[PDB]
Amino acid sequence: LIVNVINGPNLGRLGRREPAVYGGTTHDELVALIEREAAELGLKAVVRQSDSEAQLLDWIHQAADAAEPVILNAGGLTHTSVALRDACAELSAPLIEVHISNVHAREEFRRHSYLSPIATGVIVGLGIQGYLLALRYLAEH
Amino acid sequence: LIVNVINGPNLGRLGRREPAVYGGTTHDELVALIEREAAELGLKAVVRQSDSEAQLLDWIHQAADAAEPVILNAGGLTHTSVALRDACAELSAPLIEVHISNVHAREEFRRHSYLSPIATGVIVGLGIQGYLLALRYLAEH
Amino acid sequence: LIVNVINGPNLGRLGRREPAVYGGTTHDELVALIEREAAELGLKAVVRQSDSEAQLLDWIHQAADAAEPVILNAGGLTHTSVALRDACAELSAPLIEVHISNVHAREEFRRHSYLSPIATGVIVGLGIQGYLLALRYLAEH
Amino acid sequence: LIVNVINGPNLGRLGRREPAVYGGTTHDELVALIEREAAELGLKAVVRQSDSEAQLLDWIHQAADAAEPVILNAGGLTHTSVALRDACAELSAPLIEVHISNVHAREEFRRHSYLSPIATGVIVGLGIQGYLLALRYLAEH
Amino acid sequence: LIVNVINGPNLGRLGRREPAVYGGTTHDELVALIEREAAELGLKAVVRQSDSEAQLLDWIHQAADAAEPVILNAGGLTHTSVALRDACAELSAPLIEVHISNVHAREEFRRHSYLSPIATGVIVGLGIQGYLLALRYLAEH
Amino acid sequence: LIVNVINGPNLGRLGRREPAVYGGTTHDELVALIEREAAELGLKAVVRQSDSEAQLLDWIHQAADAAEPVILNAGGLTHTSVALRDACAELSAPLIEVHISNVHAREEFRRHSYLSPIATGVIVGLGIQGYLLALRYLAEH
Amino acid sequence: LIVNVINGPNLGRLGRREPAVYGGTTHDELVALIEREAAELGLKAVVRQSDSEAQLLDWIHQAADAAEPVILNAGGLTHTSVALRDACAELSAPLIEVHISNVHAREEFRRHSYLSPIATGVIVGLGIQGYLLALRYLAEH
Amino acid sequence: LIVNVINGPNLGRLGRREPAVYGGTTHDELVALIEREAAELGLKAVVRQSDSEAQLLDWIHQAADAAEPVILNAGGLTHTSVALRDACAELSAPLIEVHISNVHAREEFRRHSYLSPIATGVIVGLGIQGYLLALRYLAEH
Amino acid sequence: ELIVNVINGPNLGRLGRREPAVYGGTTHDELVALIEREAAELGLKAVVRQSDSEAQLLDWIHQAADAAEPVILNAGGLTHTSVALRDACAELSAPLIEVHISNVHAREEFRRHSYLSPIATGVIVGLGIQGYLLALRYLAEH
Amino acid sequence: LIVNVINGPNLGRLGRREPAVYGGTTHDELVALIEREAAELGLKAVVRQSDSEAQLLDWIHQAADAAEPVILNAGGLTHTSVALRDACAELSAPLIEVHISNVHAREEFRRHSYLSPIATGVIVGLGIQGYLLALRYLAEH
Amino acid sequence: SELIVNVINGPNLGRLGRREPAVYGGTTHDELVALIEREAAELGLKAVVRQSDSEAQLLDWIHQAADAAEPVILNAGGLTHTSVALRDACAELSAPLIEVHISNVHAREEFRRHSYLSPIATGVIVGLGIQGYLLALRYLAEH
Amino acid sequence: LIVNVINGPNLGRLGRREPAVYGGTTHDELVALIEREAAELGLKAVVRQSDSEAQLLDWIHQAADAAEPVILNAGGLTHTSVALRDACAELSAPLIEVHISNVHAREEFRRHSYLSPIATGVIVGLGIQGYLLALRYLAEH
Ligand SMILES: O=C(CCC1=C[C@@](O)(C(=O)O)C[C@@H](O)C1=O)Nc1ccccc1
Ligand SMILES: O=C(CCC1=C[C@@](O)(C(=O)O)C[C@@H](O)C1=O)Nc1ccccc1
Ligand SMILES: O=C(CCC1=C[C@@](O)(C(=O)O)C[C@@H](O)C1=O)Nc1ccccc1
Ligand SMILES: O=C(CCC1=C[C@@](O)(C(=O)O)C[C@@H](O)C1=O)Nc1ccccc1
Ligand SMILES: O=C(CCC1=C[C@@](O)(C(=O)O)C[C@@H](O)C1=O)Nc1ccccc1
Ligand SMILES: O=C(CCC1=C[C@@](O)(C(=O)O)C[C@@H](O)C1=O)Nc1ccccc1
Ligand SMILES: O=C(CCC1=C[C@@](O)(C(=O)O)C[C@@H](O)C1=O)Nc1ccccc1
Ligand SMILES: O=C(CCC1=C[C@@](O)(C(=O)O)C[C@@H](O)C1=O)Nc1ccccc1
Ligand SMILES: O=C(CCC1=C[C@@](O)(C(=O)O)C[C@@H](O)C1=O)Nc1ccccc1
Ligand SMILES: O=C(CCC1=C[C@@](O)(C(=O)O)C[C@@H](O)C1=O)Nc1ccccc1
Ligand SMILES: O=C(CCC1=C[C@@](O)(C(=O)O)C[C@@H](O)C1=O)Nc1ccccc1
Ligand SMILES: O=C(CCC1=C[C@@](O)(C(=O)O)C[C@@H](O)C1=O)Nc1ccccc1
Repeated sequence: LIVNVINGPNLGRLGRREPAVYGGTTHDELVALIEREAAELGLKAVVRQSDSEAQLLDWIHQAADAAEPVILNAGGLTHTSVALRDACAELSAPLIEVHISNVHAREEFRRHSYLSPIATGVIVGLGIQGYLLALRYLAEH
Repeated sequence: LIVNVINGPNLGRLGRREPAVYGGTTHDELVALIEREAAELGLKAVVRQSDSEAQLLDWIHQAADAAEPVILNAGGLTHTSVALRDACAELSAPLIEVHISNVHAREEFRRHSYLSPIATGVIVGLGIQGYLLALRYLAEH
Repeated sequence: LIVNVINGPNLGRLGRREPAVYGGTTHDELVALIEREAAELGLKAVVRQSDSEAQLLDWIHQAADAAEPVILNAGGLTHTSVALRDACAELSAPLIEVHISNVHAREEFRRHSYLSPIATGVIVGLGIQGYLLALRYLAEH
Repeated sequence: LIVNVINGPNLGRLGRREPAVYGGTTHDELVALIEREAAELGLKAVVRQSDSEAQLLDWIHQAADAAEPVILNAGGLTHTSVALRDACAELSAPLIEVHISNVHAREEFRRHSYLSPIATGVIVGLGIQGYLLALRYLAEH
Repeated sequence: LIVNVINGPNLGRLGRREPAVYGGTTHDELVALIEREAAELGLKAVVRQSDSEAQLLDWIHQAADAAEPVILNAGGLTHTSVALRDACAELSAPLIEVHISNVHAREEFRRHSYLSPIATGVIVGLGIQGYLLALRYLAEH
Repeated sequence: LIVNVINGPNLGRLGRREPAVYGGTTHDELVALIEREAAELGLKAVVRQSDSEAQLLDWIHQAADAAEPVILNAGGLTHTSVALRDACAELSAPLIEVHISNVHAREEFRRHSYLSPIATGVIVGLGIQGYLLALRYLAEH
Repeated sequence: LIVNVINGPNLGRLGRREPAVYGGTTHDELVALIEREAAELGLKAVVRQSDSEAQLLDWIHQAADAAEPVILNAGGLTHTSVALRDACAELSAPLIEVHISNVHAREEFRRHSYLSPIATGVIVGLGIQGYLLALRYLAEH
Repeated sequence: LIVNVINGPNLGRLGRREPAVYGGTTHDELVALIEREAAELGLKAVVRQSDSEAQLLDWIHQAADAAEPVILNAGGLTHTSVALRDACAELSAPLIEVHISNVHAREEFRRHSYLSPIATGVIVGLGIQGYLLALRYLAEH
Repeated sequence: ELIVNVINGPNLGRLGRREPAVYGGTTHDELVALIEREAAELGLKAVVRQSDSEAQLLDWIHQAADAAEPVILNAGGLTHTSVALRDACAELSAPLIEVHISNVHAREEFRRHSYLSPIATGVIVGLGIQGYLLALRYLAEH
Repeated sequence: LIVNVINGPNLGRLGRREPAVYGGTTHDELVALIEREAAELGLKAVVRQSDSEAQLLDWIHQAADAAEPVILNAGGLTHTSVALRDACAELSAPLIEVHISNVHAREEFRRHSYLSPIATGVIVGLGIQGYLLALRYLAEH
Repeated sequence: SELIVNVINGPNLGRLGRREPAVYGGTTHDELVALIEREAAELGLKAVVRQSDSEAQLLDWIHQAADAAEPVILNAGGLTHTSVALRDACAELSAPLIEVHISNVHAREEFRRHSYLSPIATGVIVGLGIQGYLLALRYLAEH
Repeated sequence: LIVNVINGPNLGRLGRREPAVYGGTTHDELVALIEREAAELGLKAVVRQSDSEAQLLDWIHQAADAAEPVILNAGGLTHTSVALRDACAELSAPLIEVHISNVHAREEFRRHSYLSPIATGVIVGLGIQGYLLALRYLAEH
């Protein structure tokens, strides 16, 4: 029972870098927390990260083809990519948009998401735990 | 830990009314779902609903005086009330903003919240499960 | 067949106060006129005024729960209250928004209404006669 | 005791065309309904329609010179024509602006009217009955 | 030198109607004043007025073909007509845009002209004398 | 298949005037080109041009009643006329909006069209060949 | 003689809460200070506070009936309440708007007041002292 | 009749500099042209120029105390100076605003003037002849 | 000559088999064949390429600039977002035709601004897959 | 303590000019009212006025070097001068911004001030007494 | 021939270094004059450094640079965001015009992010402190 | 001290292409100038260009890990990429944004940069010398 967790640009540097903004949990550690949560919930999680929009697009395409759910933290592309929104709008299974930081407590431009209108829902500002909460929503359909 | 769940105007009519927009769970069923989850999590939850902004402020003021966290669905007041923002800004414990519907998939005016900048985080679009995921975040502190 | 006529804040002071803006008809006179008109049309009118948004909401919920039509002059809340729009949006019977003054010949902020998009129709600037015309529309459906 | 009902562009196609938006009553049927109501009220109704802004302006100039009340559904020109607004501004008798459809539940651009600020009042969204309610107002004023 | 003076919608009613706004001089009186001033300057003035945009465009098309200058008071069309701008932009002889009233001392929407950017110049607010002053400019070159 | 090609204000002057902006083809030459291409395609084209909005609306009403497609270059009316949009919105056959010039390489105001949202599609900047391409689209339905 | 000082929502928590933003003076201490100052000026101060818009409207109605001056710190309602502005607009005696904090040094949204254009004057950012200065104004008229 | 012609910053360098924007006529030449024109009209013209806003305000103050008309080319201050507008608003004799260039055919910012709303009228884009047309207007009143 | 490059941007490799209600039922392969058939009618050669990679798109645009060949471009979502793509297209000396399969003016407001239109020779919107074939015929004649 | 009261352009004309807008007190009389009120408070007031922005800046620099507070009515520069704002931001002692008129009951452009965000506070609409109230604030520090 | 370059500083810059030294540095206007004169000597230029709080004085300096056909390095301080008159005087310059801001005007209030001068300037240097003037001088010395 | 000079999309085509916009110096020639100049300064420059946003992010991540300064000409990404801004914001060493062209003398959209607010400084419009000037800044910190 497969859920894709997909992280966009720069997020490979979590924890190690920008800890005051995005937390101390590294990308490897987050993969381990997601896999733990997934197991408890009876799901298989697949965690991917890329700085390449083309790569991200390809993973979304695969998830639309497999009709699998997607938890997506698109990084800066959240606020800028129509191409990413159009790939995501193809998904039939739920799409949960996640932001680690509270985008509403930062610069104004971070308060607009291209993904939110086509997502099932959005979790913002709850740190790493956002991913884990999103998983639990998907376990409940 | 004591967690205050507070619902704003009209939300007493959940499930019985507007089920296409806000779900089929009644307010009474919500309260019991929340108590069930709080028990599992080892928290105590107190859920309250009012159509009166003054009553909402009073509950916020009490959570402020007790340093207790708040999970708040302010209903229409999310987009309109600076008084409620200012009450909420005094809270020292976490404040989680919850919207049952995906306010990003509705009218443009719903895409702006006065609470998000001062909230710890926001959960939108995940139905009644939003309140349960918020509790789970507060349990992990 | 019952029609609810609901007046929002300050409108208890009609006639006696601000006559150059909202006319020289008092709220007591307006109730008697409306009852008179309702009698001739074979309707029953229940006319209620409050300065409290919560009380205005409760009256709207009652019309919703009764599937009775509403003629609403929300006063200042017309331009500010999403909570009120949301309660009115749940009405299954007609809603006619009424403004005594011509809100388009005043400050630009009075030219936007949260109610209009969700109302059946709107009558503006015809004085107290707007309520009587709204009745007659309801009498024919 | 003579009232001019002026319909702007495309409105000769009412009923037989675009029923879902502007209703199933044809322009002929509308003229007949207006004349019947005028008879009931003790008024004479002169109902004219034109696709030409120049012809509409001439009819407005004529009502200005005759000191006759006007009920105007200007159609598209409502949102676009300063010239029509300036012609209306010299009317000494009342001007009632009428829209069949609820212009506030349609494209954002329909929510601005060059006419409303200079009108005695405005009726929107009440269908064809809006002309009949405008007539009744004029009969009582 | 043949100079065309062209007046747009409603200006056939100058002097008689709206004199607090556009002065007390009538359109027949204006023609006379312009003709007299033209004789003094050694020009011939042709003065026309129409409420019909198509008619105004035909007059502009004729001045374009004859390479004759235009003094234009487009009335409300100043703020609204791209088609009139496009016809005026063809003129090879000078175009002088004239407003009797001071459009900057009125509604905000009067402060934008589609004609000013393509005109040789603009005269506003100087009453009927604007036309006479434009004529003298055109005599000088 | 009958196809109506409708040109709006000023476009009677194609080619002999403003050749740098709208090309060297005259209106008479355009009709001939269009007729010869419709002949090759197995279609009959009726080409009409008018500076009068009322006249344009009449031809659009006719195409609606006849269920015939329209290729429309509305000229300046593109950017200004809601009445023209509303008449076009009733067409049941395809509507193709054509602009000879590239309206996106010119003033900011030419970048918005009231017609594009209700057209089947739009061709901009391809010169007179744009009418002939529109014709080929209609030949393939 | 009587001056009405009215404090809006959350201001009962002055002093003991948010001392960095609104000062260390409690609402009880403020009442005492105003009452003493007023008495030294030969005035009698009545100091009110409520979290309920409706109660605030009721106090302003009574000050309008009594033709007494009002010093009003509306809190969050300053930026949001048209109903309050409308009640305040009928006051015949002076209306002084007071803000303890400098609203122009905080979020952009606090730089707009619905009250300031209908107030006699406004004092901002002078702390608790603003209410005492407002009293001294009223003592001079 | 004494008329003051006042030129603002940089205009001492007219004619010699920026001749492609503001013409070839020098400030010395412009003074002699204005003096010759004024003799012809039976007026006295006093022509002054300064780069100093304080000095232009002092001249406007003198024309206010003396109730003398002003022809003002404020140059860049037209778009920026509220202090200059406020001095000019005090003038009881006419105020004619002049721009040598067509400010509507240049950058967007030159299309708003602080002076135009408090001016008697405005003349734009007719080069130096603007000052002469304004003199002639004042000779007539 | 008359070699023309048809370039499709992101997600457009999934034409026809996916989102048929918004972009039509013609597949990318089918579209390549239709354009080739049309190209043979017109006496020109069409090269059709597609990529989800902005850098790849830019490379194809550079190659067209260097070869002074015209381009028919459907940039997909990048139409609305990429200044880099606009700047590469602005170097083109031969014509550039912007094509959208859907009618972008009947959709979300953000789709009604293109960064490419001001620098394109022209734009065809809303005419389905036939927009590419119409752009080819324009190019065959100028 | 030395307090500096600084008046900006045109305020040397107070009283004698524009009486209905800025009151009937002359600048000479304002200076004596201030000096007297300062004595009473045991302060020394220095009151100065200039139409020259460079002069106001010099006075502000001098207060910065002396660590003296300033009461500033900048007149038109309030809404326009970033240089004045930056000079004022250098002040370590309090800065009180004063407007005689209620700038929020006038043109929209006067509702924005460059000074308010850097001033300690602001007093608007209380006439000449606003300076006296500012002085009293400064007496209490 | 020793090329003359005019360095013109607008309002409040005579108080450089009074505050906010993290935004504007701790170097004073007179110390700046000396650093610029020295760098200019090294480059073979002659720097004329002038400062005024009077817009009319700044226009008069710009008028002289226009008549002399001399390059200008301009830090107009607050008038950058407000003065059309200053822009229109600068538009008349035939030699290069380099706009300099000591602070990073894009890291501060939004109203600082618009300059009336940048469109008419040869180019603009921002956020590089006082070194911005010296870099402007070096650009002028090369081209 | 190693300095990274990173050029974004299409800049590999400098000099040979678009010379009227970005100069006659090729990218190879620019690499030449920079390496030399850096050596003169006692620095070592590593100059890289790519059309791939993911490749540019990788080079930024490397400079962030190495604590090395960055001279960045992002090309069109300057106006569009929040992902690039976020990668840059992590740099601890100085970041200098360079534009060869004067972006303020072009289209309005080029006047906004996502990089400038997080950069140390920005050099624009100085052609290729802007890179050399930036190196000289970094030689000094
Ligand atoms: O660049 C980023 C992530 C950017 C980013 C993330 C968010 O989605 C979020 O809160 O998760 C909000 C959104 O506005 C945003 O752009 N991270 C990074 C950069 C360098 C080093 C370490 C981490
Ligand atoms: O009025 C409301 C809720 C209003 C509301 C809720 C949200 O916070 C949310 O999605 O939870 C979104 C927000 O924009 C909003 O205004 N509910 C109701 C009304 C009538 C009958 C039954 C229920
Ligand atoms: O405050 C009000 C009504 C306010 C009000 C009414 C309108 O709906 C309308 O035209 O009916 C327009 C709307 O913009 C508005 O806010 N009335 C009042 C106040 C004091 C004393 C006496 C009467
Ligand atoms: O074109 C129109 C009416 C247009 C119209 C009318 C309104 O005033 C109204 O609600 O009555 C709202 C206003 O926004 C508008 O433009 N009707 C039509 C068109 C084709 C066929 C049949 C009928
Ligand atoms: O309708 C009009 C003139 C309209 C008009 C004129 C102006 O060009 C000008 O000031 O000359 C300003 C412009 O904003 C405007 O719209 N006049 C009219 C109407 C009824 C009766 C008598 C006269
Ligand atoms: O006035 C016009 C056409 C104007 C026009 C046409 C467009 O639809 C187009 O590109 O076809 C774009 C649109 O913005 C516009 O308004 N032509 C003309 C005027 C005078 C003399 C000769 C010809
Ligand atoms: O909520 C408020 C006051 C709010 C408020 C006050 C102001 O009028 C002012 O400066 O006096 C400015 C205005 O923008 C604002 O909204 N106070 C509070 C909240 C929680 C705990 C303790 C005190
Ligand atoms: O600086 C200016 C004139 C400024 C100016 C003039 C206008 O009022 C007008 O057209 O008369 C339009 C207005 O927008 C503007 O700012 N002139 C100058 C500058 C340098 C050398 C020689 C002459
Ligand atoms: O993502 C896209 C194309 C996106 C796109 C194309 C358009 O240029 C156009 O109408 O051709 C309009 C434009 O606004 C847009 O972004 N297609 C896709 C996505 C998933 C599966 C199958 C196809
Ligand atoms: O020009 C002015 C003052 C202008 C002015 C004053 C205010 O600071 C204030 O209310 O005190 C509000 C602010 O908006 C403004 O511009 N006065 C004047 C002019 C001519 C003759 C006599 C007096
Ligand atoms: O007034 C100023 C500098 C003004 C200023 C400087 C900038 O040009 C720059 O970064 O160089 C950016 C620009 O936004 C700005 O206004 N300084 C000051 C004021 C008072 C006391 C001491 C120093
Ligand atoms: O595409 C670009 C650079 C684009 C670009 C550069 C700038 O940063 C700058 O001024 O250096 C300004 C910025 O607005 C921008 O987008 N160059 C190119 C394109 C094709 C062929 C040859 C060269």
